[PDB]
Amino acid sequence: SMNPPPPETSNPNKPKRQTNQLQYLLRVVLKTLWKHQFAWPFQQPVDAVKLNLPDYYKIIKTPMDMGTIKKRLENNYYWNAQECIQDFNTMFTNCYIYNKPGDDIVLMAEALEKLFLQKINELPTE
Ligand SMILES: Cc1[nH]c(-c2csc(N=C(N)N)n2)c2c1C(=O)CC(C)(C)C2
Repeated sequence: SMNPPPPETSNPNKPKRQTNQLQYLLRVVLKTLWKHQFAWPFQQPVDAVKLNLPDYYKIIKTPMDMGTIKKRLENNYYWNAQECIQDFNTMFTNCYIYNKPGDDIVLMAEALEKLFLQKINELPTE
């Protein structure tokens, strides 16, 4: 089996910005989720080879993970906060699509998503 190329974290002809909201997404949102006890399945792209999940990238066609998000934020890849919020939501949705209610990985995603929502609720005005 083979893994796909990971999502890009740099693209020189994509216009970039730093906004106060994107700074909050790195310094508050990403940092809070990244340090959580349940972060570790989400800190890098799913390695379908090592996990023996040959169907993962047959089912998940828009993969996303916090390692990618972290690099995108550190590289100022985004134009706006909504792009980054969408990446987080894609990561969570992929987990719920591939897995089953009650699976450990789903409980982990749910805990991280609760914290994500608590922090996003306090996103500063631009
Ligand atoms: C988002 C995600 N991550 C991992 C995983 C397993 S082992 C490991 N190791 C790291 N160092 N991240 N990550 C998985 C997953 C799934 O949705 C499906 C699954 C639970 C079968 C396996």
